[PDB]
Amino acid sequence: MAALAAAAKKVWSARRLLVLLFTPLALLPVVFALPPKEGRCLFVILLMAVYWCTEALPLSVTALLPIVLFPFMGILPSNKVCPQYFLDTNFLFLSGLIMASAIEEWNLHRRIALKILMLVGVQPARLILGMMVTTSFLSMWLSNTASTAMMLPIANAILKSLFGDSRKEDEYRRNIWKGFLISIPYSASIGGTATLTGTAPNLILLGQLKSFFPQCDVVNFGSWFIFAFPLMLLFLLAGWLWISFLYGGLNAEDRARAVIREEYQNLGPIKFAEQAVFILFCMFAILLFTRDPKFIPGWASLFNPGFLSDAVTGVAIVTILFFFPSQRPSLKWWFDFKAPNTETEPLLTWKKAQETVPWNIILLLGGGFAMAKGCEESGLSVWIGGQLHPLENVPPALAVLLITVVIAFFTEFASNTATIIIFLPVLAELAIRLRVHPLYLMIPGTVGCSFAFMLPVSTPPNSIAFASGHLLVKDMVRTGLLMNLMGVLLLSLAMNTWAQTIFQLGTFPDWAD
Amino acid sequence: MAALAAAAKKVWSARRLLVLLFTPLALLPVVFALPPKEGRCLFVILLMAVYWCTEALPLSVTALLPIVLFPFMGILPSNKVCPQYFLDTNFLFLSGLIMASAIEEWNLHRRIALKILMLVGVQPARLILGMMVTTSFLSMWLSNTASTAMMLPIANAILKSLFGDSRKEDEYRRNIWKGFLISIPYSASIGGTATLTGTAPNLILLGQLKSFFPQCDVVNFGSWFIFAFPLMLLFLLAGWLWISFLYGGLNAEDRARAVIREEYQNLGPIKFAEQAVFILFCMFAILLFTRDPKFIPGWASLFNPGFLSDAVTGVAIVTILFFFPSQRPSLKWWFDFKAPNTETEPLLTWKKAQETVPWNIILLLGGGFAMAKGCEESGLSVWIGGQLHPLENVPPALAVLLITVVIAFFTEFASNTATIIIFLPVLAELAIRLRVHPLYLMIPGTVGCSFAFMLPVSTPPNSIAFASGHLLVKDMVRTGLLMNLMGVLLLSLAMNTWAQTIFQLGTFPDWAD
Ligand SMILES: CC(C)CCC[C@@H](C)[C@H]1CC[C@H]2[C@@H]3CC=C4C[C@@H](O)CC[C@]4(C)[C@H]3CC[C@]12C
Ligand SMILES: CC(C)CCC[C@@H](C)[C@H]1CC[C@H]2[C@@H]3CC=C4C[C@@H](O)CC[C@]4(C)[C@H]3CC[C@]12C
Ligand SMILES: CC(C)CCC[C@@H](C)[C@H]1CC[C@H]2[C@@H]3CC=C4C[C@@H](O)CC[C@]4(C)[C@H]3CC[C@]12C
Ligand SMILES: CC(C)CCC[C@@H](C)[C@H]1CC[C@H]2[C@@H]3CC=C4C[C@@H](O)CC[C@]4(C)[C@H]3CC[C@]12C
Ligand SMILES: CC(C)CCC[C@@H](C)[C@H]1CC[C@H]2[C@@H]3CC=C4C[C@@H](O)CC[C@]4(C)[C@H]3CC[C@]12C
Ligand SMILES: CC(C)CCC[C@@H](C)[C@H]1CC[C@H]2[C@@H]3CC=C4C[C@@H](O)CC[C@]4(C)[C@H]3CC[C@]12C
Ligand SMILES: CC(C)CCC[C@@H](C)[C@H]1CC[C@H]2[C@@H]3CC=C4C[C@@H](O)CC[C@]4(C)[C@H]3CC[C@]12C
Ligand SMILES: CC(C)CCC[C@@H](C)[C@H]1CC[C@H]2[C@@H]3CC=C4C[C@@H](O)CC[C@]4(C)[C@H]3CC[C@]12C
Ligand SMILES: CCCCCCCCCCCCCC
Ligand SMILES: CCCCCCCCCCCCCC
Ligand SMILES: CCCCCCCCCCCCCC
Ligand SMILES: CCCCCCCCCCCCCC
Ligand SMILES: CCCCCCCCCCCCCC
Ligand SMILES: CCCCCCCCCCCCCC
Ligand SMILES: O=C(O)CCC(=O)C(=O)O
Ligand SMILES: O=C(O)CCC(=O)C(=O)O
Ligand code: NA
Ligand code: NA
Repeated sequence: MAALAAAAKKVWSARRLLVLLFTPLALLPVVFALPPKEGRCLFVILLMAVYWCTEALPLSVTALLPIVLFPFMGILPSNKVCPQYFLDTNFLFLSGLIMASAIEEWNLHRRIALKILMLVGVQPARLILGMMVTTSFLSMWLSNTASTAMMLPIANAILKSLFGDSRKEDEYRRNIWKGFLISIPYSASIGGTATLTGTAPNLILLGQLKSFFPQCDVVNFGSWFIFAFPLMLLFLLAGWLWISFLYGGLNAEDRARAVIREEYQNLGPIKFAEQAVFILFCMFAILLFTRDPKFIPGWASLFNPGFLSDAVTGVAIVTILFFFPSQRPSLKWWFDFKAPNTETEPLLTWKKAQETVPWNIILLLGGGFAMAKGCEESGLSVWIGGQLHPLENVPPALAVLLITVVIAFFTEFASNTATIIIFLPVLAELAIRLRVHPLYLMIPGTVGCSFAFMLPVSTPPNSIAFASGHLLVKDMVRTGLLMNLMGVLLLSLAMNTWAQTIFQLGTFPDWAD
Repeated sequence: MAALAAAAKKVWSARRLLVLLFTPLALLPVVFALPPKEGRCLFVILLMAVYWCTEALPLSVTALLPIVLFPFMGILPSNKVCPQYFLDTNFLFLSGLIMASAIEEWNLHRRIALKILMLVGVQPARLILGMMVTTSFLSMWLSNTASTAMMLPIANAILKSLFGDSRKEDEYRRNIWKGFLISIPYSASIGGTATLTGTAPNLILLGQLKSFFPQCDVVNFGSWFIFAFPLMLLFLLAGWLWISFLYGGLNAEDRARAVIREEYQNLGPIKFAEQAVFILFCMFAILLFTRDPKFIPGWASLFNPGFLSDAVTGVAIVTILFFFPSQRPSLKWWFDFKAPNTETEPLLTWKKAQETVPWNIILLLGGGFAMAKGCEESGLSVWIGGQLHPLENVPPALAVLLITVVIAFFTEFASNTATIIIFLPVLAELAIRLRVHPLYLMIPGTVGCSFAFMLPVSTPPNSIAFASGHLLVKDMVRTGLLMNLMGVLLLSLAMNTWAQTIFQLGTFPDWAD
């Protein structure tokens, strides 16, 4: 029956067009079953979810679907849905991306990575720790994909230098290779959750909060950092121990140290541009953290309340990158008339920034925000909350555990951003129905959607690591089961112990009722 | 006194930083003179105008200044100013840019250009006409910069083929060269005004109308086209006659025909992707035109009023480019099990679109819209209208003439988009003060800001043409004086004769009072 296999291959080869054409027909009964506006909004949301999961269209292109569907269906006029795509959360994201582009332009990230690798050591467990701490720190500010793609060649070079009764020794070599190659994407995913700009789903949560709960303002850069950074550190430590036990065995060292010092020296001396970019990045982080950390007064109290935000601070800081000189200025240049008068190069030109900023992710976040606005305005949120009646008796902690497990095992097959975009309105409505703080369910879902460790399709970093060829699918699956379990447990601990104090989750807020 | 010249050169070399640092100090008295909110808004507007004119910052970076300045100054909170950057006008612009990227990806624009050049002829006056008609048609959908940059090499090749008592013949050769090289940017600038998506200032007018006059909806793709296309044709004819008289003398022909047929044949046969892109472009134009042309009922009357717009149609049409196959589909492929199962290439991937869309111009338009919103909300518009009291006795036609002349002679030194962004609120307030329709002053300013012909700095197409080296500054100045005069006269004629019927300019609208 080779004809069946041939037909299956033909169907799989044209899977994108088939899914694209047949998803609206399959979702058509949703419109008929539900009330008109809510049914049409749910149809749009489900269509976009299926398109994102199956990759029938580019993620940015699928994110543009509200623009078409909401006005034709009467859910939302164009002049309303279109500006949801540049809410201030997207400007915070854009400022973070511009700062990351400036950092990568001058190889500051590589210098920091190599310095940390020098500091931690060369011993095998110490080396997996070094790699994990480097990737998690660089994923806090750069994207997970960029951090993984930059750190993988360094790991490959170090492993080649290290490895440049035979069955035993070869087994240990291969296990060390697999451990090094699997510790990078996991640490990138873990570290992306520590900051709002670290990964897109955090900004999805921030932007969709404005639509579902416009009066909520307790989630900002400082509060999210003080909540997630200890959780990120605990999860990174647990993952490092798990990987070192599983794979790491918990003159080669000299060779690895030599290759690390080669790659650090190849960067040359620290340029003035690198120092300026680092100082601007430190100012960026400090001013984002200290604007309104909610436990001590911030510098936003010196201005009009309700006017400033993290986006304004980010844009103001990244504006300096476009005019600050990349060469060391000197007052003698004015006095010396014989010096050349070539115009100085700024720290970042707009050409490089534009060619390095992922505008697709910006449009994806905008599509998520517009879908949240359409769900709120069409009344689909009220209908969803009405449908969540049988779950109103679930204990809140058990509810957190179940939603975290469901989102973690659903993000293993789809993009984290799309997963959180689809699942966040459900979490908000469930929290409203459960007489509990909306953040108490929304934050764990946002954090857990980034807990994608089992499959190459789960996150782009996983695919980049799998492209190396030293990792099997079974290896990532068996590591990711326990990674997901530890992440779920630690997320529940964080949500029940110190998120309560940070976000005032103990009482139902006035803006949620 | 060579020290003075040396110091002047030092100052000019560091002009960007000097302007950037000293403009706020020079504009500081504006805050003190005016009332607080209006003074701060005017300070922001003047700072952005100076930065745009002097190029102290990249245009997109300067467009981000409202994000910083309005919240710190209390003019507008971040959650309000940031979404002004993705009003639906920017999505119409983005759809136009994506369609232009799809057109340029498959060399459809080059095929159309070469076909038109074949059709018009090879005779010198006929050849300047051909060039002008090609560049003006391609500037209607592509950007002026892109059209000029694509059409200049073709003109260079044709001139080289043509030229590949000696003083007389050399004079005629040089004049023909100058005429061909000057007819391209002028025609690109003229043709950019025919459509809303042809050039950014039209979209600036459309977006700022939403802020100044939210209830105005008579300006759309169809109405703007039926207003500007006859005006564009008349101005193109006048410019062609002027250039042919000034420079064109109003076996070389065989050689030029041979090189044109070489460059047409080098494109190969018409691909299926080219045909699909052309059909999608025709659908794009027709559906934009027929949505609500205001003289015959459109297809928007079949849906909810006030929900659809040109942006929705544009996004819906350009969405097809991202999944429609670039190769001819066949039903035999399913039946033939031995055919390869390689996935088909879409007409446009998001990678190419992202690397070809000018996101800087999108951010510039957004900055213009945000500045318009800040001017309206801060009360600066009311103050400006109060300051325009002595001009209330000027006849409306004379007012149109004066504003067109002022804007035309001001855009000769700065970007058209920045010029229209700065001048449009003044035009709206002057129209309000003058008891006349706001469009009667706003449209001529928007059209005339694109009438930049005298200097290389006026428009990027002028700079690209000047980079060839065959054009002198005096040549462009002497051509552009009469080009500007004819443009002003034709714009006044259009505003006083047939714009009145198209836009109902004869009476003060209810949404303006
Ligand atoms: C697109 C894929 C992956 C998901 C499944 C989509 C389709 C098959 C699903 C989604 C929602 C479903 C509908 C949900 C509710 C009802 C109401 C009742 O009359 C039972 C059938 C009916 C009408 C379902 C029919 C099947 C349905 C339309
Ligand atoms: C500018 C940064 C990067 C480096 C300089 C030092 C930092 C730590 C300084 C600069 C400005 C300072 C703020 C200025 C004003 C206030 C308001 C006051 O009621 C509480 C302290 C607070 C909020 C300060 C905190 C510390 C602060 C943020
Ligand atoms: C702050 C106010 C008062 C004065 C500003 C002076 C600025 C414009 C001056 C001071 C020092 C100068 C720099 C000194 C040296 C060089 C190296 C050479 O390649 C020329 C450009 C460059 C990079 C100069 C650019 C202009 C510069 C930055
Ligand atoms: C990696 C593992 C071992 C660490 C996390 C352990 C988990 C299962 C533990 C640690 C902290 C615990 C929570 C601490 C406090 C409360 C509040 C109480 O009123 C109900 C139980 C609840 C909600 C606990 C649920 C279980 C919990 C989340
Ligand atoms: C930046 C360059 C190109 C344009 C000129 C900017 C400066 C020099 C201009 C712009 C607006 C001007 C002010 C406009 C109005 C007044 C009120 C009155 O008291 C006269 C002086 C004063 C206070 C002017 C001082 C000079 C001023 C601040
Ligand atoms: C789809 C396009 C590109 C090609 C097909 C032909 C075009 C010209 C057709 C397709 C749909 C048509 C529209 C369908 C419905 C209406 C409403 C009616 O009250 C007036 C005519 C009007 C507004 C039609 C005008 C012509 C139209 C736009
Ligand atoms: C409309 C519904 C019912 C059926 C859709 C069938 C689609 C998916 C089929 C029909 C024709 C097919 C194409 C036929 C031939 C080729 C050339 C070869 O390189 C394989 C891919 C490609 C480009 C196929 C892609 C898939 C395709 C477009
Ligand atoms: C290239 C040149 C020759 C063509 C344009 C000529 C200009 C100067 C002419 C042609 C049409 C004319 C307008 C036609 C109608 C009116 C309405 C009338 O109540 C006042 C004069 C006014 C407003 C005219 C002003 C001058 C005008 C704009
Ligand atoms: C090709 C991707 C978009 C498909 C949109 C289909 C919309 C169908 C709507 C059906 C329900 C409303 C009928 C009036
Ligand atoms: C009740 C008013 C709206 C009726 C039509 C709703 C469905 C419109 C679907 C349009 C699809 C357009 C795809 C490009
Ligand atoms: C030895 C290093 C000397 C130079 C240190 C300062 C580098 C540039 C810092 C720029 C900071 C800008 C803040 C707005
Ligand atoms: C570097 C570009 C931005 C400069 C902004 C300067 C703002 C100054 C405001 C002064 C008036 C208000 C004082 C309270
Ligand atoms: C009256 C309330 C506001 C007072 C301050 C206004 C000026 C603020 C200027 C901030 C400049 C920031 C540059 C990054
Ligand atoms: C000889 C040419 C045969 C093919 C003509 C059609 C090309 C593709 C047209 C696609 C139109 C899509 C409309 C949504
Ligand atoms: O945004 C990132 O850091 C990349 C990872 C991500 O969000 C995804 O998997 O979609
Ligand atoms: O948008 C264009 O077509 C380019 C020309 C323009 O707008 C400008 O000169 O700024
Ligand atoms: Na990251
Ligand atoms: Na154009």
